[PDB]
Amino acid sequence: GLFAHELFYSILLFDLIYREETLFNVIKSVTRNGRSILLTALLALILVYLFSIVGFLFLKDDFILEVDRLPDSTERACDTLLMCIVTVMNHGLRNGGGVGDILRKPSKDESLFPARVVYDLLFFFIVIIIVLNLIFGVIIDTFADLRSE
Amino acid sequence: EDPLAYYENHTSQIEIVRQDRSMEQIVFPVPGICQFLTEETKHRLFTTTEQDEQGSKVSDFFDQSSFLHNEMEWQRKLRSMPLIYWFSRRMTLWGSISFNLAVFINIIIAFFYPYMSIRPLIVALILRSIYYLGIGPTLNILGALNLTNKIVFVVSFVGNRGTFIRGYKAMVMDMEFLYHVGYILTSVLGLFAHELFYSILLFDLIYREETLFNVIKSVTRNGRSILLTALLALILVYLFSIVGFLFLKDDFILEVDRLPDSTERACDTLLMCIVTVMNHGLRNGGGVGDILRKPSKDESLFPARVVYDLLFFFIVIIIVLNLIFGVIIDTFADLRSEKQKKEEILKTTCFICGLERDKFDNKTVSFEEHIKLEHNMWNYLYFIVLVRVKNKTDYTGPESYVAQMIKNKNLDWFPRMRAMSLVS
Ligand SMILES: Nc1ncnc2c1ncn2[C@@H]1O[C@H](COP(=O)(O)OP(=O)(O)OP(=O)(O)O)[C@@H](O)[C@H]1O
Ligand SMILES: [Ca+2]
Ligand SMILES: [Zn+2]
Repeated sequence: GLFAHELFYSILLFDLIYREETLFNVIKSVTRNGRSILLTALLALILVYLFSIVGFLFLKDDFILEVDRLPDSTERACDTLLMCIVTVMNHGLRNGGGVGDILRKPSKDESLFPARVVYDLLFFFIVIIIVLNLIFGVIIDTFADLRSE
Repeated sequence: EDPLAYYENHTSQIEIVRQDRSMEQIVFPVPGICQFLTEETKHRLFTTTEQDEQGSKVSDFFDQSSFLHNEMEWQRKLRSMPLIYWFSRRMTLWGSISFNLAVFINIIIAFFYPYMSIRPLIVALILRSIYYLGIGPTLNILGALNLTNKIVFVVSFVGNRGTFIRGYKAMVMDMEFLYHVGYILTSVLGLFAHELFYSILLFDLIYREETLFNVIKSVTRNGRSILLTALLALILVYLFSIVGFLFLKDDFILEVDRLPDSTERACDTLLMCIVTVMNHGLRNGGGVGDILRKPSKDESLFPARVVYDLLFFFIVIIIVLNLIFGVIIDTFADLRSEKQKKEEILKTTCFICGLERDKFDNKTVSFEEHIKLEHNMWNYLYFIVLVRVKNKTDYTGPESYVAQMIKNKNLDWFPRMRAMSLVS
């Protein structure tokens, strides 16, 4: 911080955890069973991979994402499986509804409307409602375990 | 080398309560067949046996005695047969290569499709194979190796677990064997029909990692409650859709993009209104109000729309949906409590007699000595095996008594809540 660059002093703010015991105890809830949280994240990634495979196989066209170009306003985000997986992981997990939020809005007359509805609901229930909340459940359980000990 | 050492190693003792309710100690030689019992089986039995209503594990131990004896015989035969023994001993290894091969295949498929520790070395070899032969050929070789390794793994599994000993019907009944054959079928499909079929193989992580299985147990233990809560949410959505159709049809306008007007009515029919509500209100943080048309203050139905939106948000989004997460947290707490109680019982109670550690305080014989020598479950199992093997004519007094109790299905010969050392 003194010599290379002034902004390097930002890392020093982490000393609050060392100084305060309460904050360290709070973080211990996350760290005690961090392996379980990481494995839950891996399971979420596997489910995202399977959902992306299904979408690429059957729902490729629906993956149209808007883009703002620095100096067309839409792009295809499921032309390749890697791109489709990246799109799902980045957007569906960060969106409350799920992947259906970014996915194109389907019309009723379209024959694939029931399939899209099932896809969106299954993603929302399996990943957003169940898997993503398992990490918070693990943290809550760790809190109680630490308190009891 | 040392006769005394050999005899002490091969000699065991147990304690039995006679008909007159007096305790006696029986010193017997270990049966030869007993040596073939596996540490994995011993640990599984010790950590899985469950207490009965009276709180005794003796019943389950006695029930599994016969299966343990059959496993011992099968293990002796497997040891006699060399090559299959070599394959069985390395069961963990085969699973390791299988999991690594599946992970690598899936990574390559994800990173290239559509197309046309030694782990770093394997990665470098795979990279060179991709560079020289090509992505498709590399995937073919990887899949062939995966299938061969899985065949070897299933062979080792049947050799080690000895599921076939119980019977063909039992083998088919076993869920793990069915999972393994499903893995073989999925590998075959991935190799021969379509490359993307390898994706299902990534589910092996749950089987491999105990922690992830325990985490998923929080969702599976009380899944019926979660499904019933979902049904309640569906019923509430149905009622809300009824109300909207009757009083608020016009507000149900959903924007759409037409593949090569921009707004289409969504509540013309009650089925469509139900579908719209279930699909959007439940997946929207605000609820059905967000999708519904924005009302002006001057409009007459403004208070009705406000009440509708707020009621939906509070009843469904804030209460009904959160009940599933509450159930999951509840199951987590229940599982932790059960595990803690089981661990405490196992650590601080004797398997056979059930006496607690505190009872042995300030005594000549320690609790560790009691569990190791005086009351050893494996010693009782060895005595049972001795009774079964030995001929009736050669039975001694205690052996005849225990054999008669076994025949009559009476477990009283086991010492319950009594220890000779504590008495004297
Ligand atoms: N009745 C019991 N209650 C509690 N723990 C028991 C009981 N019987 C055995 N154990 C424990 O189960 C494990 C099996 O003990 P075992 O006699 O096989 O010892 P070992 O160290 O594997 O054998 P060795 O040292 O003789 O080669 C040990 O942890 C023993 O303490
Ligand atoms: Ca005789
Ligand atoms: Zn005991």
